[PDB]
Amino acid sequence: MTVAYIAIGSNLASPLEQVNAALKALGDIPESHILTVSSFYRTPPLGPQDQPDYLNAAVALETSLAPEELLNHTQRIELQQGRVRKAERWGPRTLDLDIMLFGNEVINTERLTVPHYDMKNRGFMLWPLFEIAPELVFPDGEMLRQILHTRAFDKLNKW
Ligand SMILES: Nc1ncnc2c1ncn2[C@@H]1O[C@H](COP(=O)(O)CP(=O)(O)OP(=O)(O)O)[C@@H](O)[C@H]1O
Ligand SMILES: Cc1cccc(C(=O)CSc2nc3c(=O)[nH]c(N)nc3[nH]2)c1
Ligand SMILES: [Ca+2]
Ligand SMILES: [Ca+2]
Ligand SMILES: [Ca+2]
Repeated sequence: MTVAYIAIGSNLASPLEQVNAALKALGDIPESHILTVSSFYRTPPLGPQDQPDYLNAAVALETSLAPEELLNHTQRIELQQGRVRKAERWGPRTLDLDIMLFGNEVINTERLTVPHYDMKNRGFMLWPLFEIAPELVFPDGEMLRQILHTRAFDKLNKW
């Protein structure tokens, strides 16, 4: 088994309902078990700002799935929760499930890049992650606690 860490975001169609439904669906992923769910946070949008605030959270998911098999399931859940692709980059969505980390693995395939390429620059990913895994060390040896101690991130407010 490996512990994967998944970032959850939603800013459309009742984010609380979307995130709760996503947590139920994550539990139903085969060869996998949810270990920990963070608090829910209400966060101002990064990137384009002409959209509603996000509900952000993080989940620790123990799994024996291959990394791309996990991706298959997370994409399926997003699509089943009505995620529609629009042309605007970083536009609003009913559900976003980003695989932040897959154990200590470094993955670079056509469909999957892990660690998430920008997570070390996003408070809305790092703070919920720290809540559920304060001892976390990245594949490159960097400590999550040290990033959050050193770098300026705004405090997150709970939903
Ligand atoms: N770690 C990861 N988690 C989820 N999807 C990933 C991923 N690495 C690559 N992908 C790929 O990313 C593709 C596009 O996903 P999108 O959700 O449209 C990007 P986004 O989440 O809006 O922006 P971001 O990646 O800057 O957070 C997916 O179809 C998937 O194949
Ligand atoms: C550091 C940086 C620069 C430019 C863009 C971004 C995004 O996160 C774009 S997509 C996105 N996803 C979320 C999200 O899940 N929550 C919040 N608050 N904002 C988000 N924005 C991050
Ligand atoms: Ca399961
Ligand atoms: Ca994302
Ligand atoms: Ca995504």
